[PDB]
Amino acid sequence: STYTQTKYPIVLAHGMLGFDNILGVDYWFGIPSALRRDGAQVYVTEVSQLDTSEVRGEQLLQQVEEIVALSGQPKVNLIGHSHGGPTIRYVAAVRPDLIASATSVGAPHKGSDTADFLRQIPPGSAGEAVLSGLVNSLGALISFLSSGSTGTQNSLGSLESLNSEGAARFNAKYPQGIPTSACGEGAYKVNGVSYYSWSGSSPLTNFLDPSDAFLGASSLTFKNGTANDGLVGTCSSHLGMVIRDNYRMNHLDEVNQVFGLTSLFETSPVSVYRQHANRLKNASL
Ligand SMILES: *[P@@](=O)(CCCCCCCC)OC[C@@H](COC(=O)NCCCCCCCC)OC(=O)NCCCCCCCC
Ligand SMILES: [Ca+2]
Repeated sequence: STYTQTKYPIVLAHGMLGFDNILGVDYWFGIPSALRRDGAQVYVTEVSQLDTSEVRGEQLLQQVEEIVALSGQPKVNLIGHSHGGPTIRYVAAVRPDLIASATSVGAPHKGSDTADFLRQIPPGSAGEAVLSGLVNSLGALISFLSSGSTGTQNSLGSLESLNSEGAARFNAKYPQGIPTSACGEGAYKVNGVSYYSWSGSSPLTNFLDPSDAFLGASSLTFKNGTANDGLVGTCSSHLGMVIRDNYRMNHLDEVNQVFGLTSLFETSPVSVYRQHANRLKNASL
């Protein structure tokens, strides 16, 4: 069909400790295939696993400029998951002429309580040195298995961009589509760029999924019934037009992980992306 055929190409931007494809396994499990099936031009980008939103954004910018100046398409439709959120926002804020839309999926725009929890580790301590060194090792491994290089790994920069303080510093510099209120919506269209967002509210969805143990445990860093996906709060995930911030999905189900094991009492995450590509096509993007 033509159901997902957008005028401008769909560009997928991964989150922290993310990748494009590792030996056949997609980060966006069954999403590029399902989008391409009904007409969408999909480009899966690879950005630095662990670094600041600005560095990651600058890398994505170069790739977006390469996609525009090669495919002969003026603008592109950006879709970012988790850290992919503030990363696509950098690109949309500095170069709005090249972006038709910026959609965030489970993105901690106003911070992650899990990242805020990690601030308990004293700066410059032994614990910081070993936590950063270890996460840097994991990012280095993900980069090698995906691209063939260690890359430059800066987990302290990821965590700073993902905590409430650093996210607020980033939001001050690039305010486009960010809600002025704590949990409302942001401006739908700023500088020719349409802003959208969605997320999930259920840390536990499928007991067969190994990641549900991690996401359920990490959800406990969110106190006072703050609705979250295990790592990101619903209110924090708001950007522009909120489709739904309450899907029965955890942080990984948002990208149809692990291996498509999601809630059966909810519609497929794949279908959400397909409906979104259609919404963008109907918005003449
Ligand atoms: P987002 O960018 C930012 C969310 C808020 C951040 C919390 C700061 C916490 C450090 O999220 C996208 C990421 C989620 O990654 C994680 O926090 N998970 C770390 C689990 C790791 C550690 C223990 C193993 C130790 C050796 O989504 C992903 O990184 N990617 C998924 C892997 C998918 C492949 C699945 C198949 C696995 C066989
Ligand atoms: Ca899952």
